[PDB]
Amino acid sequence: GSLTEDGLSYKEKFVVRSYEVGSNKTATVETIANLLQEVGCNHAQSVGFSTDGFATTTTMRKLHLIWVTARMHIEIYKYPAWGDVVEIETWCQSEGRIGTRRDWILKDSVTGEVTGRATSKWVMMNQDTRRLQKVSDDVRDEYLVFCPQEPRLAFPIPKLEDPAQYSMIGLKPRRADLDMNQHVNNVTYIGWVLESIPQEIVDTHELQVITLDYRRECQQDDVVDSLTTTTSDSQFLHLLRLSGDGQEINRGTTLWRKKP
Amino acid sequence: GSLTEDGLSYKEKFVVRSYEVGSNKTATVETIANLLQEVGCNHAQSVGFSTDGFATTTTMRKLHLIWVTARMHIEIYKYPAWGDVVEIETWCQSEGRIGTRRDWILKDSVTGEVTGRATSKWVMMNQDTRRLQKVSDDVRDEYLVFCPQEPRLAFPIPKLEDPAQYSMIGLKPRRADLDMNQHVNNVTYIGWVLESIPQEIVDTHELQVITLDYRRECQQDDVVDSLTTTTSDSQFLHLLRLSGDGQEINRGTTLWRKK
Ligand SMILES: COC1=C(c2ccccc2F)C(=O)N(C(C)(C)C(=O)Nc2cccc(Cl)c2)C1
Ligand SMILES: COC1=C(c2ccccc2F)C(=O)N(C(C)(C)C(=O)Nc2cccc(Cl)c2)C1
Repeated sequence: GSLTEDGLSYKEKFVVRSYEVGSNKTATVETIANLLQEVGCNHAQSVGFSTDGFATTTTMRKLHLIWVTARMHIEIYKYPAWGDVVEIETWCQSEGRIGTRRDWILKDSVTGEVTGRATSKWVMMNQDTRRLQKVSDDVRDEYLVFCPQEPRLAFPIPKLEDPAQYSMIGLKPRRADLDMNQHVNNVTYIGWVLESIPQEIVDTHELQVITLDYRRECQQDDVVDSLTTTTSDSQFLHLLRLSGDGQEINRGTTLWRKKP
Repeated sequence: GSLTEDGLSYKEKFVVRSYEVGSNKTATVETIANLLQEVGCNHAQSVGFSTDGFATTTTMRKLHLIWVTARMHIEIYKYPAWGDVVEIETWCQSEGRIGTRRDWILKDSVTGEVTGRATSKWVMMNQDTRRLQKVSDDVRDEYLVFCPQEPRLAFPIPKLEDPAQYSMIGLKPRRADLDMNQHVNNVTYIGWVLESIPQEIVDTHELQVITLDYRRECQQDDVVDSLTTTTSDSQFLHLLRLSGDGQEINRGTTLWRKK
C-alpha cells in the first residue's frame, strides 16, 4: 500500500487468507480489526512515526508518551470472502486538545463498494505511569501536516448490572496476543467480548456494529471475565473486568443481524 | 502466488505484518505456521482439491475421508522482520499406502537465502469414526499427477514423565482458534506447547526446531494442559493432554538457540 496522491491518507489491499475466515467462509471481525491495525501501522511508518505507543512523534518519544484507544467503532455491511481482495483507506484527524482520531473505509476492490467503516478515538498518556494528557501546540505541530484539516468522517455506554445473562470467565492473554512491545493486542478485547455471546447467536447472526470504550489495559499476567446481557436484530451490553471483581477493562455494545 | 512452470510445486510471497511479530520484531513461529498452512491451501485450491479435510479428492469426499496431520517438523534459521518479503515454496509427495507428505522451503525473497524448512506427514482418516485408512489406488490416482514422482525432501518422541518441570493448565480454544469448518487450527497446538516454556527462556532464546506428533484433535469444548521438561542451546520435551489426566492430544520437542 501507499500514501494517496495528496499524502493525507493511506491505502492497502489484502487477499483474505484461509485461516482468516470462520464458519460463514468470510473474514472474522478479528481479521478485520487486525487489517485496520496493520494499515494504521503502515500509515504511521510511511510518514516516519514509531509503532511503540501507536504513532509516537519526537516530543512524545522524548517524554515517554503514547497514544492508546479510548474508543473503537466498527460497522461491517459485508465480510469479505476467502480469496477476495479488500481495499482499506485510513487517515488521522486532530480532535483539538482531546486527542486524535483514526478512521477507515473498507471496499471490495474488484467492485468499489463500501463493505465496512471504522472510527477510533485516541488519547495521549504516559507509557510508564499510564496517566492521560491533553494535546499541546508542540505535539500537534508535529502531526498536523500529515492530517486533512477539513473534516473527513467515516461516520458523518452503560455499565453492565450484576447478574450478567452470560459469562466467559478466566480469559488469559497467550503469547500470540502480545505485540512487539509486549502489550496485549487491541483485537484481543474484541475476541474476549464476543466469547460471552451464546454460540447459537454467533451460529445464526452476523456482527454488524461493535463499539468498545477502553477504561484500562489488560497486562500479560492479568485474568479477565467477559460479561454479556441482551438489551434488545439482536443487541448486547458488554463488560470486561479483571478476575476477582477487579477493575473495569472495557465496556461495549454489539448489534447482530440474522444470516440471509 | 501460483504453481511453478512444471506444475509440481507452489510458490507464494508474504509481506510480514506488524501484528505477526513479537518482541524481537520478527514473525512468531505461529505466524510462520499460519503462512505454511495458507500456501498449503492455495496449492490445494490451485489444482482443484477441497480445503475442508486439508485437500480432499472426489473419492475421498464420497467416502467421508479427510487428511489429518500425524507429524509437523519445522526448522527456522532466521525469522523475517516486520516489512520483510518471505517466499515459500511447497510441494506434496506420495508415501505409498501410509499417506502423503507436504514440505516447505522459506526464503528471504531479497537475498534468496533459505531462512527455514518444514515437513509434515498426513494420514487418511474417516471424518466420522476418526479411523485411519491406508491410501487406495483410486485416491492416489486422483493426486499423484500433482506431485513430484522422484524424491524431493526439505530435510535430507518419548511421552513426558510426571512430574512436569513446567506447566500451563486449563488452555481453551477461543473462537479465533477455530477454522472455517469448526476444527481447532493445528497452529493453536504450537502456541499451547510454547505457553509452558518459561518467559525468561523465550526472552533470551529464539526457537530453531519444533517437532509435533499429533495423537488426537482438541474439540471446541475441550480444556488442555501444556507440560514441558528440560532434556538438554536448550532442548525440551512437551505433552498436551486434556484436563483431568485425559487423553494425550500431542507430544513434541523444541530446540532453542541463544539470541
Ligand atoms: C502521530 O500522530 C498520530 C497519527 C498519525 C497522523 C498522521 C499520519 C500518521 C499517523 F500515524 C495517528 O494515527 N495517531 C493515532 C493515535 C490516532 C493512531 O491511530 N495511531 C496508530 C498507530 C499505529 C497503529 C494504529 Cl491502529 C493507530 C496519532
Ligand atoms: C489432495 O492430496 C493432498 C495434497 C496435494 C497434492 C498435490 C497437490 C496439491 C495438494 F494439496 C496435500 O498437500 N495433501 C496433504 C494432506 C499432505 C496436505 O498437506 N494438505 C494440506 C492442505 C491444506 C493445507 C495444509 Cl497445511 C495441508 C493431500
